[PDB]
Amino acid sequence: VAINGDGFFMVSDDGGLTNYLTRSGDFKLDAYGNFVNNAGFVVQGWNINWDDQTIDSSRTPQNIFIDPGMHIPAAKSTEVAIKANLNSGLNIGTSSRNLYALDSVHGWNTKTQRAEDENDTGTTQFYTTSKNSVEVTEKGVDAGSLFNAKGQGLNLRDGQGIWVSYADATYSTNKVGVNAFDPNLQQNQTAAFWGTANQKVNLDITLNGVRIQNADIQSIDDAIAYINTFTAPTDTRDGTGVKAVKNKDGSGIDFVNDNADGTTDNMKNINLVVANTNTAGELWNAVWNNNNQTFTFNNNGNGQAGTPTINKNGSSLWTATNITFTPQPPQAATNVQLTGGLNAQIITAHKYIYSSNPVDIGPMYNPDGGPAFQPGANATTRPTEPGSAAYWDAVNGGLLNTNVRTFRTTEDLRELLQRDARYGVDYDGSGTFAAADINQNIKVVVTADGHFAISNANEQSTVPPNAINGVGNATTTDPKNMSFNITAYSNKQGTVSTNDAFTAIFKAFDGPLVIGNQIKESEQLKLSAFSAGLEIYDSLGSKHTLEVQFVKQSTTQDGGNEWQMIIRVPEPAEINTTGEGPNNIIVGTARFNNDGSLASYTPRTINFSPNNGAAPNQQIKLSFGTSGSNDGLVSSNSASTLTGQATDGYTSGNLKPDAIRVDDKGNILGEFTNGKTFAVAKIAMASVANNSGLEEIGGNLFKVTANSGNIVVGEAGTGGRGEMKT
Repeated sequence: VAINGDGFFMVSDDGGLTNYLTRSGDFKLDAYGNFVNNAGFVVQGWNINWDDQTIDSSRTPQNIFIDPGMHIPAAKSTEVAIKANLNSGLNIGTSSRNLYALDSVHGWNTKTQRAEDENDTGTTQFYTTSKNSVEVTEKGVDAGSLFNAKGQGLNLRDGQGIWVSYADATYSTNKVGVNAFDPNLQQNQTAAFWGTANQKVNLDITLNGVRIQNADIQSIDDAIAYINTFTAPTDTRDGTGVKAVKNKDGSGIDFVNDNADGTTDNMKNINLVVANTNTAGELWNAVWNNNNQTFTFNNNGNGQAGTPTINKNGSSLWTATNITFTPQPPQAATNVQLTGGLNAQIITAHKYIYSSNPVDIGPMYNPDGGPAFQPGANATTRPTEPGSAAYWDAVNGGLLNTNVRTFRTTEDLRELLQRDARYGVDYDGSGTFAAADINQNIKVVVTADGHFAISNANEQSTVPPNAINGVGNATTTDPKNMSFNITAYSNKQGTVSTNDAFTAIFKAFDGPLVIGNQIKESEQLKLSAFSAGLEIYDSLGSKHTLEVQFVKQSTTQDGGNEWQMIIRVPEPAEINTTGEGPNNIIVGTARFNNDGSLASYTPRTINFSPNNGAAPNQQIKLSFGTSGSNDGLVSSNSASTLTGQATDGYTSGNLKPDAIRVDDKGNILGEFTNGKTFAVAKIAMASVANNSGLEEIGGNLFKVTANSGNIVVGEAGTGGRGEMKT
């Protein structure tokens, strides 16, 4: 019942030629395929050409013919398109995936036993799980693109970072073991003197940049107590983070920094410098008067038994490494001389600072695997092989410093944490690096569940020959317990902001990790991810689903972002038969501009081989948008979501007769069993110059005259016409 108030006169015909006109629209399909009216007149229009599925309205109008039992063969996909958003912002909810797992060996896949760069975006490695799952592994990710378990962006910025303490910083003064002065020992003494009730000593030291001075020290407990006023900061004065306690005989001090307090350099580790004008706890000559029962004190001496000359020799009793009495103990000493310096720096904590710029932490020999250690010509010569040279540097003290550790990716940070736990901590508080400080079985990895994980297996290790300077044979090194303290990084000027979200990730490391089977893990790390299943059809019209996943790898502040695009097909189908990597998996990229528009994506086409009977090498075009536009893939600050997908392929199908209808454009719409809807025919609409000059012949039929003018045939919706209802 196709009617038209607007626009005039359908054409109608019986046999060839001889057309007629009617505004009556009571139309149906017969059992023989002809579109007719009740009078059996076949409506005139244009038929679809199935060879190109086009309707040519330019051709001469003829009988509209629609085979009722018409079968349309399946058509294979030549193109698939997607409309979707990839969240570029800081809230991704559950549209995420875990951080990729990482080896304990930098630049090396331990399972394949090959050299692979974890930070290279050109390299992508898969592994097969126990549940027969093919996952990406061994991939370092820009730390700027990290999320927590909640889907909240850590929003890490260049210059931000954290402190990681691996153990407590400790130092004991007076390691030379000179006894403390004893007022109850009624004889001359040359000892460590901390003052009496009647004699004061001068405390003069610099501790973590803070000068600690007191000339009113009358006991070691006074010194300890005064020093500990500097442990915590005041609103006007820095703290040291260093607590002091007197040793067993009260001859010296035991310092400890757990590095759990503060966010600045001055609150971490122990850097002690003693002034040469310090007298507190130094060497004094105590002379006894038997008559008066009193003591007198001097710290200079005269070069005579009981009052020997005291030569500090540019050192302090606190920090000296050697002490020498002259003459030898069989005779009373007339001179005592110290050897060493005035400072001691104990390092157990390091700062890890993020850089959005490229970072190469470099290769280093690792017993865990990879390249072998390659020594130089001798045990006193640095290696030329890069990883070996860096290993040489490490085991000779090259990491025991306060240098900034710069990282960009998760692999960078992982390996840096591992290297510092192994060679960057003064475990015995000596102020120097030795093989005793080597904790080489510490391993830092990232699990498949996205956690940083640290192990401390109770196993000895080996340092190869010619690695430690002057040591030409192998060295067995022992494991050490570790105690973690994690804080945010800042400066005293307050010009670097702290990142609580990022710091909280690694504060999960906090606590002791004793040698054994225990494992310290970080909080879970996530990535912005979005997956979609794109439907296609093979030559036989079977439906296949392209598994497409986008994971954001990096972002720039006003330069857009970049995603890894992974396409999977279930076996035995193939999309990567001739390329490297698995044959059912394609690895590509999708890059976006700062406005969220598509910049580029690759690949643009795939070569599909279903291997189910259908034809192979089915080239399928990927239509994910054009560069610079928002028509396909976009990455903007809103939830990752699929708007729609489409393909030009379809399975085989048949025409359902009773589902026929007509649009306002005169198109006869045929619905099929395959879900497709085609315009199988377009109804011709024709008008005349005059409408008042026409004759009623049949039932609402009109024939042309000389008064009407000849018939001009056109298409509804063009000119000033159109059709209605169904």
